[PDB]
Amino acid sequence: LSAIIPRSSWLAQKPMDEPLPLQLPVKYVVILHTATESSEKRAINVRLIRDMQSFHIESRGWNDIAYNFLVGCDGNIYEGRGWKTVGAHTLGYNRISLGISFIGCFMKELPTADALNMCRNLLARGVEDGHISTDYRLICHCQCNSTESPGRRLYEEIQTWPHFYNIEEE
Ligand SMILES: CC(=O)N[C@H]1[C@H](O[C@H]2[C@H](O[C@H](C)C(=O)N[C@@H](C)C(=O)N[C@H](CCC(=O)N[C@@H](CCC[C@@H](N)C(=O)O)C(=O)N[C@H](C)C(=O)O)C(=O)O)[C@@H](NC(C)=O)[C@@H]3OC[C@H]2O3)O[C@H](CO)[C@@H](O)[C@@H]1O
Repeated sequence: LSAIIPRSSWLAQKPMDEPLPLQLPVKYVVILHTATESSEKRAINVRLIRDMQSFHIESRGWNDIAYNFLVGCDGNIYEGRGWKTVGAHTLGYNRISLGISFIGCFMKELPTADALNMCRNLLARGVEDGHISTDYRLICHCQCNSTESPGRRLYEEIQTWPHFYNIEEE
């Protein structure tokens, strides 16, 4: 958990209104992407995250950056709203999941191996610390709402991960 880059490291602004507590442990984990450029340099990812918080607060009218966590192609996990806060990333699932978004656009390409592995470590970390249910269901954004997110190629990768839940075939 110390490997997680905190909000203060990307100069986050404090939420406009009191955030909503998320009832833990979460039953679902949604994987998304930002549909932005990707970068292997921490300085660039930090720029993207801070500009995204503004996009979400000022361009979208939301309370804070939408995701609970972000994964950069530099292999880092960045704190979004965190482990205990209801996100604004997946309509119909915000109150019962953690939203993890990969920084980039993965319609054809895949995030770096390190980014993919750190994301898996983040999931194990959450289960191990009790934030994520032991029998949690891992799902993708596109399975919940009409959207390319987290990108076709990344979606194909995720469905090969343990805990992947096929909402349609069930
Ligand atoms: C390549 C691609 O992914 N394109 C998609 C495109 O991707 C967008 C892209 O979207 C990415 C994939 C993304 O992460 N989108 C999420 C945040 C999104 O828009 N999610 C909404 C739900 C948002 C949400 O939960 N909002 C809360 C906001 C609540 C406000 C306040 N209470 C707060 O807590 O902040 C809400 O309404 N919650 C209520 C109360 C509830 O859950 O009951 C959804 O499921 O479609 C945006 N990038 C960023 C960083 O925001 C950007 O703007 C357009 C494009 O680039 O989205 C459109 C749909 O809008 C899709 O059709 C496209 O296929």
